[PDB]
Order: sequence, then structure tokens, then C-alpha cells
Amino acid sequence: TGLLDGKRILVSGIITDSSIAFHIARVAQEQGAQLVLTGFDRLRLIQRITDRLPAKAPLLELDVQNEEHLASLAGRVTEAIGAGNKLDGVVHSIGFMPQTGMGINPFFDAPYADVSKGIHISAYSYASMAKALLPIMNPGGSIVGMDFDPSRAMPAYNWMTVAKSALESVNRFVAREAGKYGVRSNLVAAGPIRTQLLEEGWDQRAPIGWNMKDATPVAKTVCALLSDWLPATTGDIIYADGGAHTQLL
Amino acid sequence: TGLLDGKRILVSGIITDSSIAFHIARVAQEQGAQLVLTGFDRLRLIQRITDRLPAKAPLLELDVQNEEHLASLAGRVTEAIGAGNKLDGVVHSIGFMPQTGMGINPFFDAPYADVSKGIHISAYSYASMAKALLPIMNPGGSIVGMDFDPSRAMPAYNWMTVAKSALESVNRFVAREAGKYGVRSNLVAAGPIRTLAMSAIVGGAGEEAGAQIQLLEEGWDQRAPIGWNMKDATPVAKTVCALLSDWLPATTGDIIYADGGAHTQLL
Amino acid sequence: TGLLDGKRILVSGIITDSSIAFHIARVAQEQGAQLVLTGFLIQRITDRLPAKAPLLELDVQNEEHLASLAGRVTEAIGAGNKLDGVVHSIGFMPQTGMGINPFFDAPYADVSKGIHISAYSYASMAKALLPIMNPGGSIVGMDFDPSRAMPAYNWMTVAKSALESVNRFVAREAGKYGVRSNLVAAGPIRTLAMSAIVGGALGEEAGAQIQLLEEGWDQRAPIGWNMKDATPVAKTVCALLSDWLPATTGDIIYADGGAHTQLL
Amino acid sequence: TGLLDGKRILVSGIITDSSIAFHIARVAQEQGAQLVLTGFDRLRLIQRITDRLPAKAPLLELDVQNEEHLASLAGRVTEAIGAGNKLDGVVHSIGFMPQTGMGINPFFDAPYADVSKGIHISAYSYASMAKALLPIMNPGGSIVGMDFDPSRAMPAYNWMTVAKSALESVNRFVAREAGKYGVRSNLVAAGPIRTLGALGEEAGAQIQLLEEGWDQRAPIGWNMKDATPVAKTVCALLSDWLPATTGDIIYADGGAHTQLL
Ligand SMILES: NC(=O)c1ccc[n+]([C@@H]2O[C@H](COP(=O)([O-])OP(=O)(O)OC[C@H]3O[C@@H](n4cnc5c(N)ncnc54)[C@H](O)[C@@H]3O)[C@@H](O)[C@H]2O)c1
Ligand SMILES: NC(=O)c1ccc[n+]([C@@H]2O[C@H](COP(=O)([O-])OP(=O)(O)OC[C@H]3O[C@@H](n4cnc5c(N)ncnc54)[C@H](O)[C@@H]3O)[C@@H](O)[C@H]2O)c1
Ligand SMILES: NC(=O)c1ccc[n+]([C@@H]2O[C@H](COP(=O)([O-])OP(=O)(O)OC[C@H]3O[C@@H](n4cnc5c(N)ncnc54)[C@H](O)[C@@H]3O)[C@@H](O)[C@H]2O)c1
Ligand SMILES: NC(=O)c1ccc[n+]([C@@H]2O[C@H](COP(=O)([O-])OP(=O)(O)OC[C@H]3O[C@@H](n4cnc5c(N)ncnc54)[C@H](O)[C@@H]3O)[C@@H](O)[C@H]2O)c1
Ligand SMILES: Cc1cc(CNC(=O)c2cc(CSc3nc(C)cc(C)n3)on2)ccn1
Ligand SMILES: Cc1cc(CNC(=O)c2cc(CSc3nc(C)cc(C)n3)on2)ccn1
Ligand SMILES: Cc1cc(CNC(=O)c2cc(CSc3nc(C)cc(C)n3)on2)ccn1
Ligand SMILES: Cc1cc(CNC(=O)c2cc(CSc3nc(C)cc(C)n3)on2)ccn1
Repeated sequence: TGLLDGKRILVSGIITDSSIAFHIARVAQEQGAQLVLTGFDRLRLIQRITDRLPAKAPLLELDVQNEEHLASLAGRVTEAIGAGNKLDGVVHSIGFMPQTGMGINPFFDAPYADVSKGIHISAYSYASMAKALLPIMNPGGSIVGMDFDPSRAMPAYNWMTVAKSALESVNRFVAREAGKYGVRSNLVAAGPIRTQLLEEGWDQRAPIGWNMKDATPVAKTVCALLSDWLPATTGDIIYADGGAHTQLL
Repeated sequence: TGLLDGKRILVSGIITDSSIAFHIARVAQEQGAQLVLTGFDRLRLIQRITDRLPAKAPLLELDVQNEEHLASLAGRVTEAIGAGNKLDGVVHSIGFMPQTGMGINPFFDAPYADVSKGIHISAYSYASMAKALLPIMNPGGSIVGMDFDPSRAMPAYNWMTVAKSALESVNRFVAREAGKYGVRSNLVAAGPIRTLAMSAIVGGAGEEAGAQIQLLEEGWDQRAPIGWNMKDATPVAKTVCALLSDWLPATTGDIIYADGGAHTQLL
Repeated sequence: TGLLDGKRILVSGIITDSSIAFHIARVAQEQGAQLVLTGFLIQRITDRLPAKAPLLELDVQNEEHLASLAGRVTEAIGAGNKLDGVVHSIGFMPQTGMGINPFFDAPYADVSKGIHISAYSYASMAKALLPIMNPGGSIVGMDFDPSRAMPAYNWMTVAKSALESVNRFVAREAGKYGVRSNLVAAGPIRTLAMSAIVGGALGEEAGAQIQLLEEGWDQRAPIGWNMKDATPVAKTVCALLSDWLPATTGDIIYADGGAHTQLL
Repeated sequence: TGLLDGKRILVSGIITDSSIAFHIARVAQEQGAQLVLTGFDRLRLIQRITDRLPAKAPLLELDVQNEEHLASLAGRVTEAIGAGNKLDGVVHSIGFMPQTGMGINPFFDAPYADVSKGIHISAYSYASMAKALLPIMNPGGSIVGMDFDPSRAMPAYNWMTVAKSALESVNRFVAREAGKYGVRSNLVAAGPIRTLGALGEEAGAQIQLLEEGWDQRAPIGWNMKDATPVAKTVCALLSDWLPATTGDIIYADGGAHTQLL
């Protein structure tokens, strides 16, 4: 008798057992969901990580930069869940920015080819995934993506912050399309998770604190959006950040 | 096996069976919550309405402008739920603005005594309720208030919009205090719902105020990617129950929009 | 050949020569404006401005002062003349609502007084003065970014959230007269009151909390922030009073060194 | 005695005399600024347009997708304004999105190559221009870019709206770098401007309703034919009168974004 009992949910973005997607998948299975997982490049490695989950789930390859992977995705999901069955949820937990665009590298030294790759994977793909999967989603369905509050600039995050600002915009347009299918589209803006000064300021600002080593409160928030309990929320952002973004000091 | 099984929750703001609080109370009871209800002024009338809920719940009087009611509230709640027991949730579903501060009356013609009364009830009382109830709340607890997105000005709502802007600010300060108890504080920003006063304004009780409200409501369902039904409070009640649950444990001082996604779209 | 040459502007809120309104008035006069001042002992401070200006009494909690204001201004500027600008630089919150006092311990009578003066009066002033304002005119109020909660500011932060909402409604009314209404959100300024807190008037704990809040502003601001200098704020107000932001109304301009745009 | 007397300002983005940049250049010259103009591809056509400005100004070629044009830009500007002189202002008034990403085409049918080109020109180039020009900018200087409020989704604008969301984020990072030079960076978010039945009946009606809603929402109204209030706002940011504003957005939209109805 779980929160997601009988729901068929696709979860992308598992690479390690510290991945936010790994925790989303674990909580969803604990809550009765039947999962379909997608992984990128290191599929044998990802399959071994998926063996750590409480229940067995099919693993499909999905490189969001590969248009053939996207064109075949719905058919491959249908084969995994069975003909006549549709998805109730989709989790986009994919992000990438080359070292030139995120870290110590000066903001101005990131070449556009690197930034474009990062934007393709971190923002445009949220629209690609919705385009591929909306034709196989049930009404009352839910699409959830992962965000990192980009409303204010900050050190090091640089072009990944720019990619998240683009993602938030993409999410609002995806909600317009998803609405035609009776499907919601939302992002969960998480605080920093270990998957230093800027990061420690989070626990200080958060009225309920913030534990960077614990992805479970973020996974629970994603599951709340996948459930039938936020039925009037779409094109929106839910902050699972300890309330840090609501406080200056 | 409900979403709020075994939770003790205080729900304020029931006046009619169209009240958002009535629907919050109904959904919470359907989901296994044990309620304590608070009502203002028309207690015999409220008791007749609360009899329509799926389960019996104690009804306590609470006028948020009454210091004595606030000073005795925690003790009265403890008597209702039993000594040694504490609340897991609190719902503030209280709002008021005199006629001078809403509708057709010009924005500039609202006297400050009327505006102040509206702000006391609609915004300051969210802090009063939290002050009175945090000492009797369990860790992991949740305080939820009702909001109407005041980020942009709109016709007729006038000083009620101003009161909601103040409420959003109060919520962020309440979260700082509630955090000390391991309690979350958040607001649910709902789209327009046909409750007692909303139906009267739409019916013109001035022509202009109702016509502007009519265009505002029509636009809401148009802008909402999933549509918006003003006659249905259940999606709003479900959203409040999600915040009262253990499923949004890292959200505080925040606003969740249960508005069909209308605020995310220009047209 | 100043930015505000020939403009007739009302400036409220001068109490000391450290008042933001004192600097706004000074810069406006330097830029060719003809002022009318309102105060609520102030004449000796207003005499320190570069040019002579009539001083009118205005207690924003006094309905009679508000009812007579337009008539008194017309008498000061001469029959047939109207105002081009209005500056609201008024704010108040009792000690129970801001400072060391717990957020929960502020009685509503104190909060309501603070909201009356700091937020509602922006609407009162616009109601009184719009009938004597020229098209292309400008109303400007002072704000302190209340988007996120912070220590000590407490109910003054709540009053500013209310003021931002009031400004958006005032813009609707002012638009009917071809008048703009905007707020300038300033970073913290070392006014007579603020310098005392730094010195230790609030005590060790809150004095350190406020110092972190202040050091953080200059750190976050890409161009830095000088709390001892009100001139960048006065210049921003004058930009809004000018003809150079003709399509901005119901809005907030941040004169805060860009601090509100940065997390760290 | 003008608002920008003696200031040396670079203005990019003139293509026609309806371009917002044409109006920014005109107002800045009326206010005493000495300009350097940059144009893309159709330079002869651009020269004919810039002949219509009140004063003569050097025109430099700048394709923001061309790394060689960006690498040589500072040197070429220095040659135009004279050695030992620096810029006081920079105006980025550049935008592009292919027809697959903006207009009638479904949001989902825009290929990434088209979206990426649009993002390169409309958002990333704001950072490229700042990188090239900050070494030749004076303290107290100002960089201004053009925005269209992307806080809420809307019909047709689609991936251009996404590019503007990216641009607003880029501006906040550019402000961090510009601050090291004592230079401000800000965007002006304009209401819709009629620059240079084409969309059909359905799309044409939705775009007209979207565009007309601005004048209705704006407390002071909005004139879609007139770029001058937008040009004046840009010049206010280029002036010394907003010295404490950076990484920010000034709305020159009649106040439409502050009203729901
Ligand atoms: N870690 C944090 O502090 C934090 C904070 C807020 C939000 N987020 C977001 O959460 C999401 C998950 O990140 P994470 O922290 O779990 O990191 P992660 O490294 O564990 O996950 C990122 C995933 O993206 C996948 N990916 C990269 N390129 C891909 C491609 N071409 N096709 C498909 N998938 C591809 C990777 O294989 C990986 O599984 C991201 O969107 C991230 O930005 C993370
Ligand atoms: N109806 C809408 O369109 C709408 C939209 C968004 C949010 N909301 C908010 O939802 C909440 C509930 O409103 P509703 O629409 O159900 O209307 P309602 O009239 O049914 O409920 C308002 C409640 O406030 C109570 N109240 C007033 N003065 C009080 C006092 N002094 N002490 C205690 N309680 C007092 C009333 O007795 C009533 O129970 C309010 O905060 C309202 O602003 C309503
Ligand atoms: N750090 C700061 O000082 C700071 C930061 C941002 C914004 N602001 C705002 O700037 C404005 C000016 O404040 P300041 O810092 O110059 O302080 P101040 O004390 O010099 O000015 C406040 C003024 O309000 C006046 N006032 C109070 N009650 C009044 C009443 N009933 N009627 C009329 N006037 C009344 C006082 O007489 C005084 O002139 C306020 O709105 C304030 O909130 C200040
Ligand atoms: N027109 C409106 O309704 C509106 C509204 C808000 C903001 N804006 C913005 O204002 C700016 C100017 O747009 P406009 O309306 O004047 O249109 P426009 O077509 O006249 O100007 C766009 C300019 O971008 C230039 N450009 C395109 N590709 C380029 C490249 N590779 N290198 C260099 N420059 C390149 C073009 O040559 C042209 O001069 C843009 O940023 C636009 O998004 C326009
Ligand atoms: C090859 C290489 C690349 C990098 C830079 N970043 C990533 O690879 C990278 C990892 C991720 C996961 S997405 C993400 N998103 C946020 C908001 C924070 C974090 C830590 N990861 O994205 N990009 C550094 C060193 N070596
Ligand atoms: C004669 C008369 C008096 C009033 C006074 N206001 C209320 O009763 C009142 C009721 C409520 C419920 S709270 C609320 N909140 C929003 C956002 C909208 C509405 C209509 N009500 O607020 N004010 C109104 C109409 N006609
Ligand atoms: C020592 C002490 C005294 C008070 C009484 N209020 C003021 O002095 C007062 C002055 C003002 C001017 S408005 C203002 N606004 C901001 C945002 C900051 C400051 C310092 N003053 O308002 N209230 C309150 C707290 N602590
Ligand atoms: C028929 C058609 C053609 C295109 C090709 N792009 C442009 O003409 C073009 C011109 C511009 C200038 S930037 C701009 N920015 C905004 C916010 C609005 C407009 C109309 N142009 O950008 N792309 C696109 C859409 N529909």
C-alpha cells in the first residue's frame, strides 16, 4: 500500500549508487512503482548498479544526444512494460557540463562547443524525452526533472547554472505540450548533494538544515510529484533545498 | 492505510461546505488524519457544517484577533487530543478583507482601519497561530497556510492582494521559528475557487468588479496547461495534504502553486 | 543643464542630513529641480540643502494633513503649476518589530503602525498628489528587498513586501494620469540609526549578526557596496524622476551593487 | 549637453532602421555619445542604414559565431577610437532563432542544431562580447543587452524564450567578471516592438492577442510601433545615473509584467 502502487515509471540518470536517480528509483520501488530504467554509455556498469535496487527493473540504453535512441525509445519502453500498457511517470535526472564550463575554469574560457553539449544534455533533452514519451503516457501522468536554483549567479557552477536557467524555461513549454495529454511537467530544485563555502552556507540558510550526504528527502519530493497528491501543479518548480532559497542569512 | 495515518492535525477556517478548509478536512480524514477543528464567531452554524465531514472532530472557538483565544489555544487543543499528545499538522485557512478593501471600491478609498483589520486576519495571524501551536507540535510537523499569488496586481482583489504579499513574507519568518522545532511552514497558492465571498463578487455584490473577476477566472482556465475548475476545491485540498505528509520533508518557507500551472504561462 | 531641469518635485522623509531623502533632495537640486519638502526642527536640516525650498508638515497617519496636502503644495508652487515628481522616503517600525526582539513577540498594534507608515502611506500620498501631477510625472518610493527573510529586519521586511504590492496597485491608478510609480530597492545605508547598531547599541550577538549581513552585501555585490554612501541611491531615484525610464512602472529598480543577483 | 556627452559607446545589432539598435544608436548620438557600430553579414546594406543616423560612425564587421572576428574586435575598436582611448559603453542588441525554433513550428519539432545556433547568437555571445571588450573598457563603464521577459511561457516564442532565460543567467555571470573592471552589466527587457498574414490565420490571431495584451496590461500603455522608450532606457543604463545596478534587468515594457489583467 505505497504512494505509487501500480504506477509504471521511467527513471533516467543512474550512473552510481550515489546518483539522485538511484535514490528516486529506490524510494519509488519501496512505494510500489514498477520501473523502467535508462542509462547512458556504461550500460554493463549501470546494470550492476541497478542490481543494488530492491526490485529487478529493465534497463534501456538512452544517449539523449542520439536521435536514433530517441526515435526508438517509446517502442523499446512498450516492449519492456508490455503492449497495451503506458507510463504514468517519467523522471529526467540527467545533467552534464564539460570541465571548461563548470569548476575552476574562468566563465569566459568555456568554448561554445562545450557549452552547447552541456545545454543539449541538461536542458534541451528534457523536451526530447517528453516528445518521445508523451505518446505512451496515461492521463494524470507526471514528468519530473532535476533543477539547481539558477535565479542568482554563484562561483564555479558557471555554465551549468546557465543550462539550469534554460531547463526551467524548457519545463514551462513542456507543460504546455504535456497538458494536451493530461500530463503534468515539473522540476525539483534540490540543494547540493555529494553524487565548500557555497555548499556549507546551505545548511546555515536552511531553516530545517541541509544534509548534502542524504539524497532521500530529494527522492521523496520527486515521488510526491509522481503521485496523485499534487494534481494541480504544472510548469512549476518544487524546492527540496531545506528552504535555503527563502533565506538571505 | 492513508497518506496521513495517525497524524493529529488542526484545521482552521471552515465556515461553509464550499470552504477550502472543509475540503482539506474531508481529504485529511479520508487519508486517516485525526482532526481538531477551529471556527470563528458562528459556532453553532459551523458545528452543523462539520457534522457533514466523514468523521467526528472536536470544534474549538478561535478568533485570531482575540488575544485570550490565542493564549488559551494550546491548552484547549491538548485537552481535545489528550495530555502527552502533540499536533503533527496545522492548517491556516483564514482570510478576510472588508468591502472597502476589495471589489468595486476604488483602491485609494480603503480606510486604514479596514486594511489593518484585513492584514491582521489574513497575514499577521499566520504568525499568531504558529506562536501558539509550535510548543505543542511534534518534530517532522507541518504548518500550511492558504495564499493567492500576489506577484502581479489585478483588478478588484486590491488590498487582499497586498495582505497576501505580507502573508508570503510572514511565512518565510515563521519557517525560521518552526525550524527550531523540526517543523516546516509553507503556503499553498490556489487558483480562484467559488467560496462564499468569491460567488458574491462574481454576481456583482458592482458590475465592474464582477466583470473583471469573470475575465480573471476565464483567463486562469485558459492559461493553465491542465485547465482550472473554480468549482472544484479537491485539487487544492490534496496539495495541502501532500504538504502535511512526510513526502515534502525538505520544503520550508516556501509556496506550492495549486493553480493548474496558470502562473507559469502568459497566454 | 541638469537631469531634472525645470521639474517640480515633492520630497518627503528628511529627518537628518544622513536621511536618504536628504541626499535625494540634494542631488535633485544639483540637477535643476525645484523642490517642495514635507516633514514630520527639520527646517535647520533642510536649510543645509543647496537651494531654498518650502517645508510642509505631513504626518502620513493624519487624515487632515493628507486632505489638505494638494492645496498646500499648490500654494507653495504657485497657482497653475503642477508637480512632475513625488518621492516617498518614509519608513517606521517600532523596536518590538525590528531589531533584537523575537519575531513572535511583536504585538499587532506595533506591526499595524509600522505597516501604516511604511506601506499604506505610499497609496495615501499618491491619492493626495496625483490630482496635481503633470502627465509624464513620476512617483518613487524606497524599498529594502524583502524576497527572502533575514535576521532582525523581521516585521520591517513584512512591511516592505506589503509596500511592493501597494506600488503595483498605485501604478494602475497613476497610469490614468500618465504618471509612473516605482520603488528603488537600496542596499543597507549607514543612517544615524544604523551606525549605532554597528557600534554596539543592539548588543554583542545581534551586532555581529547585522555585521555579517552588511559585510555579505559588499561581498555579493559585483561592483561592491559602500553603506556609508547614499549618493548612488539618490542618483537612482533621480533617474526614475527623469524622462529617461519612460516605459517603467509598477516596478522595482535595485540600487544595491547587484548583491540581490548573486548567491555568493 | 547630453546624457552621454563624451562617452565612447559600441552598438551592435543594426540591420534595418526598424532595429532596436538603430534607435539606441540614434538616441545615444542625440545625447552626445561617440559611437562605434558593429554589423553582421550585409555590411553594405548596414552602411546605407547607418547613413540615416544623425552622425557618422565607423562600422566594423562582427559575426558573433566567428572566433577570429571576436579575437580581433578589441584591436579594431581601438583603431576606430584611437590608441589610448577606451569604451565607456557596449550595447548587445543581437538575437536569432531559426523558423524551426520560433513561430508556427511545434515546440517539439525544433532540431538541436537550430536551437544551438539560436542560443549561440542570442545568449552565449553576450559573454563573448564582454570577454572581448572588457579589456578596453573604462571604470564606471556599462554593458547592456536586450531581453524579452521569459519568466512565463507564451505561444510562438518557444526556443527564443528559452534563449532569453539563458541570456538572463549569462548576464548575472558577466556582471561578476565586469565588476573586476568597475563595469556594470544589465539587460533591458522590452515589450514587443514591430521591427521588420505571413504566419497564417491561427498563429496570426494568437500572436496578435499576445501582443495586444501588453497595451491592455501596461498601466501607462504600450506602443508596439515605437522603439524610442526602449532606446531611452538603454541610454539611462549607459549613463552615470544607475551606478549601483548590475547583473540586473530593467523592464521597458509599460509595466505590463507587473499586472495580471
Ligand atoms: N548533485 C547535486 O548537487 C545536484 C543538485 C541539484 C540538481 N542536481 C541534478 O540532478 C540530476 C542528476 O545529477 P546527479 O547529481 O545525480 O549526478 P549523476 O552524475 O549521478 O547523474 C547525471 C546523469 O546524467 C547522465 N547523462 C550524461 N550525459 C548523458 C547523455 N548524453 N544521455 C543520457 N544521460 C546522460 C549520466 O550518465 C548520469 O547518470 C542532474 O540534472 C543534476 O544537474 C544535482
Ligand atoms: N477562494 C479563493 O478564490 C481563494 C484563492 C486562493 C486562496 N484562498 C484563501 O483560502 C483561505 C480560505 O478561504 P476560502 O476561500 O475557503 O473562504 P472562506 O470564507 O470559506 O474561509 C475564510 C475563513 O476565514 C475565517 N476568518 C475570518 N475572520 C476570522 C477571524 N477573525 N478569526 C478566525 N478565522 C477568521 C472565516 O470564518 C472563514 O472560516 C483564505 O486564506 C483565502 O484567502 C482563497
Ligand atoms: N539601510 C537603510 O537605511 C535603508 C535601506 C533600504 C531602504 N530604506 C528606506 O528608505 C526610506 C528612508 O529611510 P532612511 O534610512 O533615510 O531613514 P530616516 O529615519 O532618515 O527616514 C525615515 C523617515 O520617515 C519619516 N516618518 C516616520 N513616521 C512618519 C509619519 N507618520 N509621517 C511622515 N513621515 C514619517 C521620518 O520622519 C523620517 O524622515 C525608508 O522607506 C526606508 O525603509 C532604508
Ligand atoms: N522586436 C521585439 O519585439 C523585441 C522584444 C524584446 C527584445 N528584443 C531583442 O532586441 C534585440 C534586437 O532585436 P530587433 O527586434 O532589433 O531585431 P533585428 O532583427 O533588427 O536585430 C537582430 C540583430 O542581430 C544580428 N545578428 C544575427 N546573427 C548575428 C551574428 N551571427 N553576429 C552578429 N549579429 C547577429 C542581426 O544582424 C540583427 O542586426 C534582440 O536581442 C531581440 O531579441 C526584441
Ligand atoms: C570529465 C570531467 C568533467 C567535469 C565537469 N562536470 C561533469 O562531468 C559533470 C557531472 C555532472 C552531473 S550533473 C550535476 N549537476 C549539478 C547541479 C551539480 C553536480 C555536482 N552535478 O554534470 N557534469 C569535471 C572533471 N572531469
Ligand atoms: C458585503 C460584503 C462584505 C465583504 C467583506 N469580505 C468578506 O466577507 C471576505 C471573505 C473572505 C474569504 S478569504 C478570500 N480570499 C481570496 C483570495 C478571495 C476571496 C473572495 N476571499 O475574505 N473577505 C465581501 C463581500 N460583500
Ligand atoms: C534601536 C531601534 C529603534 C527602533 C525604532 N524605529 C526606528 O528608529 C526607525 C527608523 C526608521 C527609518 S526606515 C528604515 N528602513 C530600513 C529598511 C532600515 C532602517 C534602519 N530604517 O524606521 N524605524 C527600531 C529598532 N531598533
Ligand atoms: C518566419 C520566421 C523566420 C525566422 C528566422 N529568424 C529571424 O528572422 C529572426 C530575427 C531575429 C531578431 S531577435 C528577435 N527577438 C525577439 C524577442 C523577437 C523578434 C521578432 N526578434 O531573431 N530571429 C524566425 C521565425 N519565423
